[PDB]
Amino acid sequence: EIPARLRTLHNLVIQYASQGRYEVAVPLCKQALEDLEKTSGHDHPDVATMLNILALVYRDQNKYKDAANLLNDALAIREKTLGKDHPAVAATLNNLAVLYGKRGKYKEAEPLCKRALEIREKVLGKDHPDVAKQLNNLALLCQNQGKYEEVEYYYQRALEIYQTKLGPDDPNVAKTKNNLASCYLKQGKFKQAETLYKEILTRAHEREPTVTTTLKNLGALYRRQGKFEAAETLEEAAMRSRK
Repeated sequence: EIPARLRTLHNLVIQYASQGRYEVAVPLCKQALEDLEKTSGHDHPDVATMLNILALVYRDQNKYKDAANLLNDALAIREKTLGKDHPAVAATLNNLAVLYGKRGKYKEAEPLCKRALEIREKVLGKDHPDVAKQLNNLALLCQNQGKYEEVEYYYQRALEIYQTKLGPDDPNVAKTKNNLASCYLKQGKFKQAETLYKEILTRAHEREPTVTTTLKNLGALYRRQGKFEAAETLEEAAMRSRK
């Protein structure tokens, strides 16, 4: 959701940014923000959109503190002008959670992700696909913290929403299953992770989360378990499938 007066500005800036032309994109943002402030004040939903666009240009440049500052600046204009439960506040909370998250600041990124998830269940419902994507986001933040009980739950809940609203053959259903089989492996629930990898391997091969990748995961799972013969058969099958 981007207004009409900012549709073109957002496009061209995100094209200049994609091409590595920051020295052009950055002044465009700052000028459009200058013109917007002059014409509609600082606390306007359109100023927060340009601060959110500039925070993306700054993320590409690796100016992460400056992106965090502009995202915190936009989040404040949106809670003021739109409300603490608007789809636009979850969007900026997720950008901030992904920022902190990529920077190894999972403990700080987590409350923003939980808040962005709560707003999503208010506007979309507790069983919507976009809430399942947020539970895969939040399960990853908690995994990097070792909170596996919450991780296992967020992944299981995301997988129900995914196969009930999108069917058992969705590409997300395989990645959620892969992400869950990884936290099971991390804990040492080899039996549970093994069942998930065999489920991923079966659907991937009948269709064609790769088969060669899944054969590497199972060969790794079997080597860690102590099943030496069983691991060699899958590492030699993973090699024969790379070709």
